[PDB]
Amino acid sequence: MELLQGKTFVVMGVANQRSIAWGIARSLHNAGAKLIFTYAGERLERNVRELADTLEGQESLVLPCDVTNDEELTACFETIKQEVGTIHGVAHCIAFANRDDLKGEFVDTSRDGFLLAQNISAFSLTAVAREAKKVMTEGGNILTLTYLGGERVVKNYNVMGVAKASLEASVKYLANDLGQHGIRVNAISAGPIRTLSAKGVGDFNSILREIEERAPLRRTTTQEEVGDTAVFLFSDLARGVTGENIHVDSGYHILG
Amino acid sequence: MELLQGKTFVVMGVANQRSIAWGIARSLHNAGAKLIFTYAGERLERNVRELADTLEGQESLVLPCDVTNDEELTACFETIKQEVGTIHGVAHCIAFANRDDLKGEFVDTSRDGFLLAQNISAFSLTAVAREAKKVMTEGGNILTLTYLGGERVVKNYNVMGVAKASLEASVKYLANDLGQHGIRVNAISAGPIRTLSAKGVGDFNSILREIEERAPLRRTTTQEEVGDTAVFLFSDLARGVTGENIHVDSGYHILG
Amino acid sequence: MELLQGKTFVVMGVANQRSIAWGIARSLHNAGAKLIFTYAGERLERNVRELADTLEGQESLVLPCDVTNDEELTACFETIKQEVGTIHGVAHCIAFANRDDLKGEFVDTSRDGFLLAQNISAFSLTAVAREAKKVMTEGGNILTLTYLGGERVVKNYNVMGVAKASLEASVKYLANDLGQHGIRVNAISAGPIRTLSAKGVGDFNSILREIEERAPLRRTTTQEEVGDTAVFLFSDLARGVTGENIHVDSGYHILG
Amino acid sequence: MELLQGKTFVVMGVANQRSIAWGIARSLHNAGAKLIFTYAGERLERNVRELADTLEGQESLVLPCDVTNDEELTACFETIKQEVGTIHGVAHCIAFANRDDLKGEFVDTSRDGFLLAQNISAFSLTAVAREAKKVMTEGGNILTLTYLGGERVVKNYNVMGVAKASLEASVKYLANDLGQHGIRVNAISAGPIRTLSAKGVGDFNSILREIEERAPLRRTTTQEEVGDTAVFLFSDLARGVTGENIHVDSGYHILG
Ligand SMILES: NC(=O)c1ccc[n+]([C@@H]2O[C@H](COP(=O)([O-])OP(=O)(O)OC[C@H]3O[C@@H](n4cnc5c(N)ncnc54)[C@H](O)[C@@H]3O)[C@@H](O)[C@H]2O)c1
Ligand SMILES: NC(=O)c1ccc[n+]([C@@H]2O[C@H](COP(=O)([O-])OP(=O)(O)OC[C@H]3O[C@@H](n4cnc5c(N)ncnc54)[C@H](O)[C@@H]3O)[C@@H](O)[C@H]2O)c1
Ligand SMILES: NC(=O)c1ccc[n+]([C@@H]2O[C@H](COP(=O)([O-])OP(=O)(O)OC[C@H]3O[C@@H](n4cnc5c(N)ncnc54)[C@H](O)[C@@H]3O)[C@@H](O)[C@H]2O)c1
Ligand SMILES: NC(=O)c1ccc[n+]([C@@H]2O[C@H](COP(=O)([O-])OP(=O)(O)OC[C@H]3O[C@@H](n4cnc5c(N)ncnc54)[C@H](O)[C@@H]3O)[C@@H](O)[C@H]2O)c1
Ligand SMILES: Oc1cc(Cl)ccc1Oc1ccc(Cl)cc1Cl
Ligand SMILES: Oc1cc(Cl)ccc1Oc1ccc(Cl)cc1Cl
Ligand SMILES: Oc1cc(Cl)ccc1Oc1ccc(Cl)cc1Cl
Ligand SMILES: Oc1cc(Cl)ccc1Oc1ccc(Cl)cc1Cl
Repeated sequence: MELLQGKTFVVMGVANQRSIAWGIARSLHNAGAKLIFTYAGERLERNVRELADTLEGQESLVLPCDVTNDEELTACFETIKQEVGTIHGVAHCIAFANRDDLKGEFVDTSRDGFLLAQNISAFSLTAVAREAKKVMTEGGNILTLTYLGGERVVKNYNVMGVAKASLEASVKYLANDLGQHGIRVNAISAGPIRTLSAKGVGDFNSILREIEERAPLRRTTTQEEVGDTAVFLFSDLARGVTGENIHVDSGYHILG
Repeated sequence: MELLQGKTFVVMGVANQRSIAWGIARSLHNAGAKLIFTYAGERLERNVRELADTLEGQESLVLPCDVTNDEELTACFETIKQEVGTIHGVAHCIAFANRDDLKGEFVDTSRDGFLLAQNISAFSLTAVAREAKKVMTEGGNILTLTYLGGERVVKNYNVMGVAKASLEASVKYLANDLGQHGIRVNAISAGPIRTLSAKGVGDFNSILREIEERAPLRRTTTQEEVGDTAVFLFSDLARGVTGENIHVDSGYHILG
Repeated sequence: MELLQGKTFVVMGVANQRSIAWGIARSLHNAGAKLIFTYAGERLERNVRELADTLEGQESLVLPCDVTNDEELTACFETIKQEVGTIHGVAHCIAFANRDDLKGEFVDTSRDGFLLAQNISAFSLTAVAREAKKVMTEGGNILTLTYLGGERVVKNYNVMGVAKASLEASVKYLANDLGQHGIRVNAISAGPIRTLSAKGVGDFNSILREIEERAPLRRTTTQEEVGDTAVFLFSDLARGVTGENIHVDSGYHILG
Repeated sequence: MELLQGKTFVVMGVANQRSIAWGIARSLHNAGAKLIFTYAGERLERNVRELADTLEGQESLVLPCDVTNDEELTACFETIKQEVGTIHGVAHCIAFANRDDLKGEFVDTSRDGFLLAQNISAFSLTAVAREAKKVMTEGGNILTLTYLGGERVVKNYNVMGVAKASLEASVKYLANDLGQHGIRVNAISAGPIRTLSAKGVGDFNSILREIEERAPLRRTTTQEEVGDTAVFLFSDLARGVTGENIHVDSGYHILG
């Protein structure tokens, strides 16, 4: 509860209280971290500011950052650098795909939808790392969130599965790049969690019940389980760990 | 010598006599197949045509097909359908990334370069499969070519490594989609081979020397070794094999 | 039907007409190979000789070979050397574990049952390779059979899953050893097939139904599909392929 | 710091203060854990008793446990049960192979050397878990240590690589078994560290220099980096993590 004392992290991707990013924010806060939040656009600004305010302590900086927009991304981290001076990591909790691509067969994925999913769900990690690198003057960790669907075929995940494969490969190439600067890059592969974006995946309740039935720990995962693993990865306990993908999924990933 | 007797395959991605696609074409021809060739633009028409000419026992069908162009892709396979009625598979031997992206550090990859590499090197397999599906009425195999860099970090591969991870995930999701229609989808992961596109990968002679020194078979791969593995995957011998990635790389992939 | 003309292979592990080894033998024969058969003990001798006699041509050499017995393993391959002088490959189709260890929880596996499974199902590949190397003076391929349960957790497989992990790792270390001598080592990972040994695995009809319902090709594998992939791996077509594990499982391995 | 307050762990495999198990013991101690130690035989008893003394005083429970000896192993955990009643985890840091089997080509591995390596380095995890299960009534975590050589071919590791493949598969099958009882099972894959047993692996200085040059973090790993990841896996922070293999190896595992 003082593992992250004296450290500041940027948390990207809070949309509401069910967001995995908000679970991460709570765990980081509870471990003593100061937090900077970024939100996608005006629609979500008050949700994020209100949640940030429920944390006790100094008021958290809350900034707009649409990761499809290089100008805004650059400006966002320039502001951060000037206002706080040093950060020790970034939690990248961002993905998007068109729902029409998610519903159809994968072979019917639109070109524009494929590239949009790649842009937001995979390339944005690299765009973010490029700007974050400048502010992580003492090193630290960059974290992203992935899903089993990026490693193997899971139903109704389709275009997002292929985007997560890009993301997981990006984690490795970024780790190899940034390690010499003392920056680690890792992923958490979370099991299914009911979030705002989970509605894009078909019959989510069958999926949850399947986890309960078959996963080794016989229960579904929580935002807090993901956040507590994020606490480890952002801490000095994980200083030897980079380019890794830790499954926080009740062991489901081992099943064949 | 007769494994592919009576079957016709579309080979995409011949550019010159060193192209892996040309090794695949020659092997398929040696196993009794008839071949159709597509070429990327006007600058390649004559060369692809000259090579296609040297296949005895058949006349040439050689068509323009820019896989970024949906109207042309659709028209190309409609022409194929009208000319031969049924094909039994497609060899997708196509990739591209900007030189400046391949030379820099991965973290400095441009957004447009990333999406361009994804479009041409990964999404195009899906775009091709969607059209090929219409002409593969007796089932068959769709093959693509990948590289170890899509699985693990290899030097000077960067944005292409991430595009190959995307391509390999696509192979799996497409296999899952098309299998019910009797269409298999597989990759060959080739070891380094001196081709036109190898010029964009830096220090290639030393990469080859590394294979020679360290690979289990103590030698570099050839276009013909890849071609002969394609013969298998396109044949009835591989009718139980789909969603697979066969390394044709002198064993190098097993090394830690 | 001439891929393997002029070549001689030792097929180990035929027990009856449903044995995967017998699928492999029929495919290799149809491809022009001469064959040598080994059998586990006196109880199987009749079956194996009867099956071998159904092959057109000169009656195949048939020899006892308990792979737990180093004296007999050595004598067997010395007899092979005196009878045919040179062989071009070996199909290792051998496994065993106590049926109590397959039933109970894996954590209740007995020490002697664990070591017995390792001895027969994993180490025997290496013991066989060491003798085969003496007779494979022109190079060739050594093949073994594995199962998805060596990679991920499959129900009831337990101690055999751990032995297959050991087997798959042995394939890689042997490939690295023997490649410099022109010897390739590969595995086929077969999907579930009703054989004599499949009686040891619980609810087998249920397993086959799941494959039929969920596998990309919507059907279960056959001994012939495995045999035809073995033809590839034993042929010159696969001369660039070593340390590989080819799944012949209707694509099931890709599912998450 | 208080992550493990009020919890007791069994540390197996301390030989001297360079032992990875000793790095683990120190980290657990610093996180507030109470520790029980086991030693292999009388040759190492003094080392282990004295090191245990520095952390726990002369109170400490220090017990003989040759993991090849089922009587002694059972007696060990029976003593733990009636001395402390409940434990919350076990660190299994035990491996052995004959030095001859580590130098010769893998194909020359002796049968009894192979089974010996499997017995001590892989089956012991299962035999330990079967006893630990009885005293882990509040749940917890079982940890083992593995090496990249269990996944891919690393030079001069041979029979131990195959034993680590078995160990890693055992982690998965054990996790699937014990999860329903609230017990997690995980591995740490450590990078090369100069320990007592590292002498078994040839030209170790060369291996270390390789890591320093090429690993993403450009430095070799330490016992403390491993211990601190162990603290995470034994803590409530990792309650969603089971059947996982975390590489603590400066990122080296991502490289191809
Ligand atoms: N929910 C699950 O079961 C699950 C499982 C595994 C991984 N994940 C991953 O976790 C991450 C967070 O998703 P979630 O489930 O918490 O849902 P969510 O809807 O709460 O979070 C998605 C976030 O992405 C943001 N985003 C989308 N487009 C953006 C853009 N252009 N610029 C900036 N931000 C943008 C949204 O504003 C939102 O905050 C995603 O990467 C998701 O794929 C989720
Ligand atoms: N050369 C190697 O060492 C190696 C190793 C592994 C994989 N590969 C892969 O093999 C495949 C073939 O590459 P190669 O080495 O034979 O090189 P190459 O340059 O001969 O072939 C690449 C082909 O892609 C085509 N292409 C590019 N953009 C296209 C577009 N818009 N539409 C249609 N075609 C387009 C080019 O015209 C060319 O024919 C690629 O996927 C490559 O990544 C190559
Ligand atoms: N049947 C399947 O669905 C399936 C799937 C994947 C892999 N496999 C593997 O295929 C291989 C062949 O099994 P199968 O299904 O054909 O069954 P099977 O019972 O027909 O063959 C197993 C063979 O192993 C032999 N064997 C056992 N102990 C031996 C010893 N001490 N010395 C020599 N030979 C010995 C038996 O005599 C028999 O010939 C095994 O490795 C098995 O694990 C089977
Ligand atoms: N040193 C490294 O670079 C490295 C890297 C990755 C993994 N590992 C693994 O870490 C673990 C600890 O090894 P280490 O490097 O600390 O060396 P070490 O020599 O300090 O520890 C190995 C321990 O195994 C014990 N052991 C051997 N046979 C035993 C038996 N019959 N019963 C009980 N205990 C027995 C020894 O007594 C010793 O305490 C091993 O599993 C090793 O394979 C080591
Ligand atoms: O990756 C996810 C995986 C699961 Cl099981 C549930 C939700 C996920 O998150 C998303 C899914 C689809 C879209 Cl459009 C956007 C996001 Cl954030
Ligand atoms: O994938 C490849 C791998 C290697 Cl080792 C060599 C060449 C390869 O092929 C390409 C590399 C870069 C670009 Cl721009 C396009 C292609 Cl086709
Ligand atoms: O590996 C196998 C996998 C499957 Cl699905 C079915 C049978 C298999 O083969 C065996 C299973 C158990 C034992 Cl005792 C011995 C063998 Cl040969
Ligand atoms: O697994 C290891 C990996 C490395 Cl790089 C170094 C030492 C290791 O540990 C061992 C190696 C050989 C033997 Cl005989 C026993 C053990 Cl404990």
